[PDB]
Amino acid sequence: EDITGTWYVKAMVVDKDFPEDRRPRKVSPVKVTALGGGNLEATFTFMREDRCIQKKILMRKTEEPGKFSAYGGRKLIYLQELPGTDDYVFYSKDQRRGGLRYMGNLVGRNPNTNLEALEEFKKLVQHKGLSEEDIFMPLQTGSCVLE
Repeated sequence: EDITGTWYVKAMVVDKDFPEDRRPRKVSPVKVTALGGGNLEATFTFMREDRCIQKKILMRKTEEPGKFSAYGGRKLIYLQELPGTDDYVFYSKDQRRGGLRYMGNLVGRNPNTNLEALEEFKKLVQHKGLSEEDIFMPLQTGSCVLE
C-alpha cells in the first residue's frame, strides 16, 4: 500500500444504528502523515449540523498490511483497493460504549468522482451487509476552522 498525503472522502455509509443527526454534511481533505514505526496520523474536519468538528487520529500499525487501529484498539481501520477504479475503501469497526459501529468511506487521491466508482462502492458496501439507502455524499470543502 501507500497511504500518506492528501485523500478526499467522496462517499460515506453507516450502519442503521447511526443517528441521522450525526452525519457529516461537509468534509475537508484528509491529511495522512507518518510518525515512524509505521504509525500514522490522519487530520481532517467536517460539519455536523452547524458544528465544525476537528479530528486528529493516531492510526497504529498492525501485523496485517492495510489494517490499522485507533483509540487504543477501540476502533479498527481497513484500507482496501476498490477494484475497477483508482479509489480505495476505508472501512472502520468501532467498539463504542453504545455498541459496535460499522462505517465505510470512499476515498481517493483525486477529488473528482465517477459514477462508476460510486457504484462499485455501493456493490462492495452491500456485500458487507450495509445498505444502499444509507449511502450519502458529504460536500467536499476546505477546513471549517475558517468558518
